Amino acid sequence: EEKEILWNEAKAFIAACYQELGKAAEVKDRLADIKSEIDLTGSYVHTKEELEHGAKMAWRNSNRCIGRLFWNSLNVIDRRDVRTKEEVRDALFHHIETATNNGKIRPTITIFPPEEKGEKQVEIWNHQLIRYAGYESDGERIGDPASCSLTAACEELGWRGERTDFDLLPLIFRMKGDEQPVWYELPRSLVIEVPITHPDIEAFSDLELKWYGVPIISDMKLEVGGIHYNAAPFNGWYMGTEIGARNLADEKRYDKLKKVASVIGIAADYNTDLWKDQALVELNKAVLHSYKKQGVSIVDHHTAASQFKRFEEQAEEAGRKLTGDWTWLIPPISPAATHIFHRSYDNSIVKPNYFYQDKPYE
Amino acid sequence: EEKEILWNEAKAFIAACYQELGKAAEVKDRLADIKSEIDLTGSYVHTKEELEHGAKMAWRNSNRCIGRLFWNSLNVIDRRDVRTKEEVRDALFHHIETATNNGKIRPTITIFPPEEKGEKQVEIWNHQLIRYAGYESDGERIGDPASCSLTAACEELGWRGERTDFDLLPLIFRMKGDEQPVWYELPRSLVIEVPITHPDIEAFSDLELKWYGVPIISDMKLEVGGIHYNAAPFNGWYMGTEIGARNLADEKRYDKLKKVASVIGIAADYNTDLWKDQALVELNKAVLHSYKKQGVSIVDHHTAASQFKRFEEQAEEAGRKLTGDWTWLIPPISPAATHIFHRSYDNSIVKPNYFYQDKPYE
Ligand code: HEM
Ligand code: HEM
Ligand SMILES: Cc1cc(N)nc(COC[C@H]2C[C@H](OCc3cc(C)cc(N)n3)CN2)c1
Ligand SMILES: Cc1cc(N)nc(COC[C@H]2C[C@H](OCc3cc(C)cc(N)n3)CN2)c1
Ligand SMILES: C[C@H](O)[C@H](O)[C@H]1CNc2nc(N)[nH]c(=O)c2N1
Ligand SMILES: C[C@H](O)[C@H](O)[C@H]1CNc2nc(N)[nH]c(=O)c2N1
Ligand SMILES: [Cl-]
Ligand SMILES: [Cl-]
Repeated sequence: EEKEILWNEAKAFIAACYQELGKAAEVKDRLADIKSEIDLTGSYVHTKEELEHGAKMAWRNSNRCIGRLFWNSLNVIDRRDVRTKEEVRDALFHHIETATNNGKIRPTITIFPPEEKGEKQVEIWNHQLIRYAGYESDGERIGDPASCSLTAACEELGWRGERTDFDLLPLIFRMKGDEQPVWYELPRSLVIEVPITHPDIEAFSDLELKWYGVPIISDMKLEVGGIHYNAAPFNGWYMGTEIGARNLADEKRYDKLKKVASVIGIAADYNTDLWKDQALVELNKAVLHSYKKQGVSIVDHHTAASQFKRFEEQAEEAGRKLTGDWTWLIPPISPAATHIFHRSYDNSIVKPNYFYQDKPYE
Repeated sequence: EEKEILWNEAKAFIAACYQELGKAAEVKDRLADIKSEIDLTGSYVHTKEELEHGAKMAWRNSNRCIGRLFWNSLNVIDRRDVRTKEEVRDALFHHIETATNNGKIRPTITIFPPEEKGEKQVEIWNHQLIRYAGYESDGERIGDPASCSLTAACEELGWRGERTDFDLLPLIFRMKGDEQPVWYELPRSLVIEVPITHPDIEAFSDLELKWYGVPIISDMKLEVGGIHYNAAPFNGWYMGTEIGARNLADEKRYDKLKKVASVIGIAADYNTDLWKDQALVELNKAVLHSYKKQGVSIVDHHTAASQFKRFEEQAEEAGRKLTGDWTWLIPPISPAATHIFHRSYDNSIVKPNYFYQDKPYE
């Protein structure tokens, strides 16, 4: 069954991929080559070109992503050659540096060797390559609660955080053949952070908020033509609301709205005053202003939705069905001010695509 | 087939209804009575009690409604006795007066005779009993664009609006046996309106915005045990965002955000300034403040979502499955500040319920 699922996915992917690359004539022999290779080895190896275009198709098919307009300019780094943990570590350091690009963020994915018998070659433990630790003992919360279980897993392995609200977690990953993962402290010189200030309200700096420049998702599996690349971290630049309306605002995250309300000089006592909505807007203005001021790439939700409209139009003119998850595409502030809110989207899953996978801790 | 669909829906409704009313023992004979009545007459008549509880169940099952906590206190007016257009008109006038209740709004439904062969007895043309006219000729828009087709239909029948941005449309409905509907001007003494002012910003009154107090939906069919009440207008009180984030804000409605931005003293030039979001928040604060000041019932989206949480909890403790449409339940401003955003809902349709129907114009 496994080999048959593989062969079928291979067939579908090579046809579509080569059609898109104007290489439709080469499909026949490539398929024959693949079929033999699966018969002999139980799997098949992608060409550099197939892998790069597959990663791009995968982004293009990501129903929950509003930023898909730029799918075709994904920078794809092929690291199927890595065999040692030092090479894995160095590749992750490199991804951070080249994606950050002194603040002019390059959307990038680094692809590591794929699973074999469902057997991972490299198993990355981080949810994002750069993320803040979280702690909770005796009712006092420190840092990012979303990171508590990973943080506890790191500390069990001998890492220790300074217990600020913004401890950078170490890179942590396991190699095939090792029972324990290894971890490495992130060099601070590699990580850009932005302090949050407000364009008009001087007191906003009193909150001492900051966030990291580059979200680099490292817990999803890239699937391309039946090959499962479980370790393939990828990044874009942030949309402001991700930081302002969620990471810093959610009660189960940094929960900053009451403190924001206070520094902007409004009461946080009456639902009818819409103080949460107002705090949310000023916090989100501050996030966008701060990233721009530091020259770190970011996009606001209005501009992002306009870009996505163009993605829709581009899909139609290429004759490709559009897929999307309306529940994720609408921004969490003023959703009805975007065109997304007022239409519907087909939530069908199309491959290549990125998929969630189980984490080893948890 | 029709009689069989009817009988099946009757069976399901009477069982559930009587179970809820502690009258489970009476189900057997009531059903037998109904079965005979369908055999003879092709239909059946609800008791006062069945009709009232059915209307309430229908509200309870309305997946898109965040206000369902108060389902059991719906005020049900039984007007199955009406036969003349004067009686219809007077019943609609009465609904407006009693639902308005000098601003302390009573959630109310008036139920008119139901369809027979799919043949309506009373066909109401209004989408809401109280709504503003809309005009467009030579690129200048006046009033509410959502009302353009109905407005043109009224004027074709000899009504003429003053062409302010807030002309009250007349009541317009057709009786079985008449080819043309009739219309009646709304007595202004019956219609409460609220001028929109802002709690802090004096200049807000310069926009000369207002809205009507009571939304009374009159274009949906109430279905109860296979009986189709096509004419059964119902109302609640507004949630502020309906007025502030949609009716007054949507580009295809009153489109007021640029004017709001200007009176609140912010530029409307850069997406990154989040001027639309900020204008939306101040406009929504003004709407809530204005209704409260005038003593007209209204609810903000935070309070409304808290009430809905209780509706969920009440459903679970009664052993009733909960249904909902997440896409309508989240408010259009700060949705992620409500619990609704962070859970999912089963969108199954359960009857009794309210359903959209085709309009005669359009
Ligand atoms: C270039 C800038 C980018 C922006 C502004 C952007 C924006 C977003 C946003 C706002 C979300 C919703 C996230 C959430 O609410 O947690 C999202 C989800 C997603 N994006 Fe993008 N994105 C970008 C680039 C990329 C790239 C390069 C990829 C992959 C190659 C990608 C794949 C995805 C995926 C898979 C999700 C869903 C994640 C999940 O299920 O948790 N995006 N994106
Ligand atoms: C008492 C105060 C009430 C509040 C605050 C309230 C709130 C709302 C809101 C915000 C919506 C979404 C509307 C939209 O976006 O256009 C809605 C939809 C709805 N409500 Fe309620 N509601 C209330 C009372 C009622 C009552 C009394 C009924 C019926 C007996 C009802 C039945 C519905 C229905 C059927 C919809 C869906 C309408 C559609 O599909 O267009 N509601 N409600
Ligand atoms: C590449 C990228 C760019 C950008 N601007 N933003 C993102 C946001 O992705 C962040 C990730 C973190 C949470 O993951 C939650 C999650 C959990 C589970 C179990 C499944 C799933 N699909 N997603 C939500 N999306 C990713
Ligand atoms: C009873 C009630 C109370 C309250 N606070 N708000 C409401 C809002 O209902 C207003 C109505 C007007 C639009 O109707 C649109 C519509 C169109 C169509 C074709 C189907 C459908 N279900 N709904 C959206 N909901 C109703
Ligand atoms: C159907 C389409 O997604 C459309 O934008 C919906 C979305 N959610 C909504 N939610 C509410 N409350 N009211 C609406 O009119 C809509 N419109
Ligand atoms: C799944 C559940 O509805 C949950 O609240 C979703 C809704 N929409 C979302 N949209 C985005 N962009 N990000 C999220 O994490 C979520 N969470
Ligand atoms: Cl994030
Ligand atoms: Cl309305």
